[PDB]
Amino acid sequence: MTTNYIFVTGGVVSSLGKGIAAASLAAILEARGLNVTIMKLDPYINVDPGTMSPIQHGEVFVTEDGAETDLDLGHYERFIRTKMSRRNNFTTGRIYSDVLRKERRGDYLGATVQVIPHITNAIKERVLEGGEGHDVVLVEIGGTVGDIESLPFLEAIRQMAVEIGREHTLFMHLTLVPYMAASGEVKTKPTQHSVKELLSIGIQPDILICRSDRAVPANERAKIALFCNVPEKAVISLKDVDSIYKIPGLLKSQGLDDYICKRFSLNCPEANLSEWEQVIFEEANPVSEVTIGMVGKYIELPDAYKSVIEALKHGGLKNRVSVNIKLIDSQDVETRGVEILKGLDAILVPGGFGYRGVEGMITTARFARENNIPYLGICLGMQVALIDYARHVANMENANSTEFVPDCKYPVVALITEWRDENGNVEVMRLGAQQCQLVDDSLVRQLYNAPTIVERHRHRYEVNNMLLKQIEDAGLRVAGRSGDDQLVEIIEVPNHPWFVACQFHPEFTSTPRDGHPLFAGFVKAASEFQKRQ
Amino acid sequence: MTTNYIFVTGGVVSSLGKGIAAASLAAILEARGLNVTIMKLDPYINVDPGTMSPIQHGEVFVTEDGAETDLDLGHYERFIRTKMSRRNNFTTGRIYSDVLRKERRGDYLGATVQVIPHITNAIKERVLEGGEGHDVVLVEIGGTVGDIESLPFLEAIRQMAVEIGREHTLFMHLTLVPYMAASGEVKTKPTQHSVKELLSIGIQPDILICRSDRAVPANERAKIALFCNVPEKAVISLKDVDSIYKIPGLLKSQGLDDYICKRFSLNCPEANLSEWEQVIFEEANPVSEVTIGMVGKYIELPDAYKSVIEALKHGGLKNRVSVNIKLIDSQDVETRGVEILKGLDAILVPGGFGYRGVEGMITTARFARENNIPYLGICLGMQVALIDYARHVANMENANSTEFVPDCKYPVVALITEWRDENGNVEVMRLGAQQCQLVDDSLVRQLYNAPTIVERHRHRYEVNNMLLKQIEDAGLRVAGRSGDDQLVEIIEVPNHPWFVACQFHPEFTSTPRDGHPLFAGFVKAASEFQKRQ
Amino acid sequence: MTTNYIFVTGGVVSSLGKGIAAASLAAILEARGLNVTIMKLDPYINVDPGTMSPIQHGEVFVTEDGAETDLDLGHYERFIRTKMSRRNNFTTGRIYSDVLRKERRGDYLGATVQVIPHITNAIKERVLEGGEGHDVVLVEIGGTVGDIESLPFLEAIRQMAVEIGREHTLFMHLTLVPYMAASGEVKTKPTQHSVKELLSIGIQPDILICRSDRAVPANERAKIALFCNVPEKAVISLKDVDSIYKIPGLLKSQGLDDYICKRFSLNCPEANLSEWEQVIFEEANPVSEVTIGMVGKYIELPDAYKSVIEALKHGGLKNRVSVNIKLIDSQDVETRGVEILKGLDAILVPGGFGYRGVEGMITTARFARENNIPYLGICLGMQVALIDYARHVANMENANSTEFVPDCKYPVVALITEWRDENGNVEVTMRLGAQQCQLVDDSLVRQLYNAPTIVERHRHRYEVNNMLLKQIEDAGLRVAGRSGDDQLVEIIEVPNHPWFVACQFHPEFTSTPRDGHPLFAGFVKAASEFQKRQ
Ligand SMILES: Nc1ccn([C@@H]2O[C@H](COP(=O)(O)OP(=O)(O)OP(=O)(O)O)[C@@H](O)C2(F)F)c(=O)n1
Ligand SMILES: Nc1ccn([C@@H]2O[C@H](COP(=O)(O)OP(=O)(O)OP(=O)(O)O)[C@@H](O)C2(F)F)c(=O)n1
Ligand SMILES: Nc1ccn([C@@H]2O[C@H](COP(=O)(O)OP(=O)(O)OP(=O)(O)O)[C@@H](O)C2(F)F)c(=O)n1
Ligand SMILES: [Mg+2]
Ligand SMILES: [Mg+2]
Ligand SMILES: [Mg+2]
Repeated sequence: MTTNYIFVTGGVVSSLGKGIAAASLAAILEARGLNVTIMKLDPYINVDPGTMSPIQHGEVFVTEDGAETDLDLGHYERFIRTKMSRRNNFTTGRIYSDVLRKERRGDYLGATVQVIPHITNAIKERVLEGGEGHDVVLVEIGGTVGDIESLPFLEAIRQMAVEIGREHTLFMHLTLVPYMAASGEVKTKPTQHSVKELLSIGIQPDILICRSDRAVPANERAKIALFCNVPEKAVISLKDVDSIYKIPGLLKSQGLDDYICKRFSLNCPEANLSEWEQVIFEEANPVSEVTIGMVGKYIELPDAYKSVIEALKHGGLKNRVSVNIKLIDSQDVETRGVEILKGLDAILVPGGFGYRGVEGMITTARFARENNIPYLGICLGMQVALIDYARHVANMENANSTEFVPDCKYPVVALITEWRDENGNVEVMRLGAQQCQLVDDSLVRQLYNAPTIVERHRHRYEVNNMLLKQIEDAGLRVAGRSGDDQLVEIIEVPNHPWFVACQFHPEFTSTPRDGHPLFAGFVKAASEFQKRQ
Repeated sequence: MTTNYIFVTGGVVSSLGKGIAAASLAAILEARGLNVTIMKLDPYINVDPGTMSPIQHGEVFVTEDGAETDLDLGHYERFIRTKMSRRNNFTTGRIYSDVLRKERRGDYLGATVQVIPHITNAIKERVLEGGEGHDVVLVEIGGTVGDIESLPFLEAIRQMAVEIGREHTLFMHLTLVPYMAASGEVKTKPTQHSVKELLSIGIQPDILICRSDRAVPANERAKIALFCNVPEKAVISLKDVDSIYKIPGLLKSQGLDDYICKRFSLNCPEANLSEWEQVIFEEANPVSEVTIGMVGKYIELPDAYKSVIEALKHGGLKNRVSVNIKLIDSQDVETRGVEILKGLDAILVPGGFGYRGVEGMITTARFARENNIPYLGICLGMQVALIDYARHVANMENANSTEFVPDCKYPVVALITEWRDENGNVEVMRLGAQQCQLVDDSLVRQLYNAPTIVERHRHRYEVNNMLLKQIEDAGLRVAGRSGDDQLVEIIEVPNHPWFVACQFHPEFTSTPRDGHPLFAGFVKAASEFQKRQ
Repeated sequence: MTTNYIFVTGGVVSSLGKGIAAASLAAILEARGLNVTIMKLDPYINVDPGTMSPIQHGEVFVTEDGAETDLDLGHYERFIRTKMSRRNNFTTGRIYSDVLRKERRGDYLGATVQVIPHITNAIKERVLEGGEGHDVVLVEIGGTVGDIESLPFLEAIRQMAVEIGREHTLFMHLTLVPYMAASGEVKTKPTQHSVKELLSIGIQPDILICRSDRAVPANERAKIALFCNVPEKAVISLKDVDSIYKIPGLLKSQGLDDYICKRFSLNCPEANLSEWEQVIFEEANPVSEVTIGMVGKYIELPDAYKSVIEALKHGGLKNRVSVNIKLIDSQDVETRGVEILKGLDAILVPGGFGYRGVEGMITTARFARENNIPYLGICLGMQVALIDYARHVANMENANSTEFVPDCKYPVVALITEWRDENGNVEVTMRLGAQQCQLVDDSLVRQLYNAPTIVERHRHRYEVNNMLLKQIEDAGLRVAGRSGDDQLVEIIEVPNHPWFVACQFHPEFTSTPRDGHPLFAGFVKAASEFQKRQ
């Protein structure tokens, strides 16, 4: 059982949806009983996206093992059931960091360390490390063919195709076929030049995925097959769609999975996309509609809350409710007031870092609590919720977090080493999955329908346990704790229809096929609030 | 006084002599009164050539400040009088090491670190750092145009030409014009394709240097000018020569310096190459001939002793003696004996590391001392000389160095921390220039004609001062000491015509125009030994 | 059985010997019992090489059917026994002329005639026309990969591989591996960049022939295989050799024919190169050595007399004589005299056109006739021999050809429509291809060919004037061969001479190293006997 590889590249432009196209193809192959995995090769010099800002890169996806990776891995876990780890995403800076250390350590034996073979061997070893043990491995190459930054990746996979052999490797190249309003037709010329650019590096593509705002006609697909040494049946058309859940069905109708199984000599049953057909039906037929407002600080780039937005979509699928997400700036709450919070069936405050716009998130958690509006807080959303309750119900004046105000009197949120009290008395970066214990007779104990749950963390500041008892007596309820130190994970307000706030990131485990219990109840409570108007 | 830059690249093949061509052009510009400097941009991932083996890379040149650089800087210091430093040579691994540390330290403010502009800006800053403050700066780009490894360098200098402006930048491209025995003509086709490859990166060359085993005719130079958008007067012919000292004269006769001074708007006097005309005359008319044998361990690549071989050439220029250097393997001395040492007018043992073939170097230093054959030892050549005298004259049985035999009874050579004696009693990496004090009435005090001298070091193991007094009483003389610890630098044997051994590397300060006092006397004593046969 | 194609291309430079390497590969395949053929695709705009000077691309080779073609076809016939014709060589101008003709008629039906597919289809139709009907077809693509002129050829052959399939197509690419004296090694970088350029057009080479002044080591051949997606066994080395007849043996030892037969699924026996080993054995074991001087007007480019030079070397094989050919300028005879013709064991005067340097050839034909030096004239070499015997023996002063002096008194050589007398009386044109010639019984050429009629190839316009011929016959000149209905003179001889033969046709176009030629064999033998008497 030799492991087969499918290398995915992109040409013409960069906004082609390589990750979505790879995840959709992997969903078809997994629907035929195959063991499939996906990996992402990023060309930036950052060692990992942990040091990158959400305003420029997007959200930082977190795997089970605790790796900060590109958000494309969120697409992978939402299309296939194979768990992603650190081996599924590495960058150019990671490769050079490995080679530089081995060179200073003297592991190359005084040899001249060069791009070929030293840099290329480092790339090929990581692809084989995260690929071996599967039937089909999809390797997404970041960047656009023809740029400097992707050449080490492209030269490395070319060498793999030669040693592994053409009988177990495929090159899938995505191109742009733009439509011109002048001639009223789509143009295949950018595709012709891109394939020539990919050939000038030594790679002959085997499958061409044509991206366009409309279906690519057979006459244009025949011309592309003529100039690119590709059979016509291997030229697939992928139009712009309103729902990425339809893409697996669109690729199967053109026989993309059949051409792959034939090349790799795989005899597997027909792809059963019945789960995806169900998701398309649920999305296309909502019975209600709600308006949930997301109050954050990174709203200038909606990709900063990628998994959060997709988690609200999955909440509406399980409840047959059309969720209309409204991005509202938390700084405008400080400027204009809670007037930009009226007319919302629910309110969600996602995570973040930095004091900019936090006082607006505290005011937003207050408006949702005084007016019985459903509220869901994630990471920073739990901090501003705990602040509001301590500052306004527990009467802890100017309660804040040490991240924002280091020398505050009431540090309800602080590092484990920074824990103190209102007088100064003391006691004698969490990443990845961690088990959590739920409190009985709580709102989250009913939803999760289980005693212990597992979620993924990405935070530094915890809830101050030396100030928790004074808030609990003020009416606040604790629903989740974890670890030997019994750190607060989930908080609730029982005198409220729906008010749950958690420290972990539940949006990293939400899928369209299986949903998520927390977002299902949050959207369900949002529609019930809309009914009572 | 804006600083002008001349970027030097190479095409077709890599063995073109880019460094020699750049050094020769810099010698012409310096002959017109201009302040010129040269820098080398290497495309390998090694942070510095310090961790590279001489068998693969060549000799490791050492500058005054103590930097381990490429051997091309040896060509630079032997053509111009501007001192080289760390700022005159950096590698791709150096650039990525800088960017990776700033990214982990958070100096990019959460931005996406990319090849452009982050990697290119790091390159442009080092070129400006080592270039500003001069009239003309020659930047040699390692590698061949069209390869992956040189693209960051080529994209970086393209951006400099745009900002600095074409009025102060030039691109000089070296190509190969091979001769075919079939058609009896030279072929310009590789040059035509190379310029197209250089244009596909965004660089339009301004001067073309045509390398060939013979002069490039005017008809071929006119065809190259036609297909490359270059004026015919800017197409220079550089044939294969028997002496690189003629290359400045060959470039001046074609007006290469005039075209550069006109572009940069420099009004300087005519190049006075009278010193180079003298060196060519001295080399072309030797009055005697000697056969000096160099006994080492890296002789399988003669470039491992690049500066040593060139230092013997400079010794013959000052004495009008034709030096015929013979590379002999020190391991063959251990196998076949001193029979491969007969018929030598002199013997030289250069530096090195490792126990392989050292016992042959000890036997060679013994054969040159018992037969009154002139001997010169550098670094390791002084260690094996001190061993022979201690092992055979001072009767220190099995005397060796701790690098080779760590637990020997007589460690005449050891680290400063490893110093001991024959019983085990103790007391209560040097790089760059260091002042040395010479002993009066010594052979080196006469040659250097000065009390204190400055030479460059590259070694770890020193002479054991606790075992030096027992060797001095055996007749051995100490000629040089340095530092507060008074480390042994130069040793001599007075009952010998010529027997000098030093710890520093004198070959790094030898030039064809000014020679070197140590190699001048060594070759002079080699001819006197030839007369007495 | 399906016809297989082997496309041959060149990179880095142009002087790689693509024709010699293709012909040598075809000789191996023919030695295995395969029906093989070759064809040359020239990228110049000339419709046919007939309108080209010999000091430009070389000699103008002539086939049996009368087609003026590139000289590479001369290498083909000297290596394989398959006869070449017009459909074995065409140019870019030939393609555009055909497409422009169909477009002016209207055969494209008001369509936009474009490089693709109209020009590319015209190329593919001609390759299939001269290719279909054989087992293996070698298509040599002229020019260097990466230039503009060869791009229509490379795109057309790329489309053929897709339609035919890779089970019957192979791409063989020749590159240059130069040796650097500065590093003492050969360089594979020009090959790497050339393959990338061939890939950017859409062609992935299958075999790489490495040309160098020495054998390419295995480490370099392994590095080339690494960067070019080519298996290491398909990287062949082809050093510079002193004798081109050794090349078939060199390609066989590296298993080039075995790799080709495996790809095309051909079951044929092992090649037998005994006929080539015999030629090498004859060439490396001479018993005598002679010096034959060739006096012409195109000596500045030795390839202008390519087939003549090779014909003299074939004559030396049949006689075990090492021939030293000395090229002499006919103009230097006009200025410096016949002083530069001393020390020659024989004199050969090839063909040509133009009055420039003809008077030096007439003087040379006189030198070899008076001093009894073996002489052989071809086309123009017969004109200057006929002029010499009429101007200096038959006493017809200022006798010349109308090509040179149109209004002369004795036009011994003129067009058939120009035939006249010394008084002006008349009687009551490009010859190309093979034509039968009848020989005279008691003649020297009759015993050499040992047959009454022969077949040789012509390329000339001016004929021997029959109206002034009988006056030269009575002067002592012998006519050895005539042809056609008009009894045009083909071969002439001088009896009072050891070996003096001149012919109108080009016998060098039928000479081969394995079979020789009867006329050149006797000429070299006569040169050996002259050297013995001195
Ligand atoms: N490698 C190539 C490819 C094409 N063409 C020339 O391209 C010309 C057609 O140009 P168009 O109509 O603008 O491009 P298209 O191919 O039709 O693809 P689309 O229209 O979807 O962008 C032919 O005359 C040609 F001649 F075919 C060329 O010269 N060289
Ligand atoms: N960009 C180009 C350049 C040239 N050529 C074509 O190249 C052809 C000449 O090819 P050669 O003689 O082998 O190369 P050379 O130019 O003479 O240089 P050298 O001989 O020193 O290598 C022209 O017909 C051409 F037509 F000029 C081309 O098609 N496209
Ligand atoms: N596609 C490529 C190929 C090579 N190189 C880089 O080319 C560099 C080696 O340079 P060289 O020695 O001059 O070329 P050679 O391959 O050895 O072939 P020859 O020497 O026979 O001409 C590597 O560091 C490299 F890194 F391998 C590159 O950057 N991109
Ligand atoms: Mg079109
Ligand atoms: Mg040419
Ligand atoms: Mg090399």
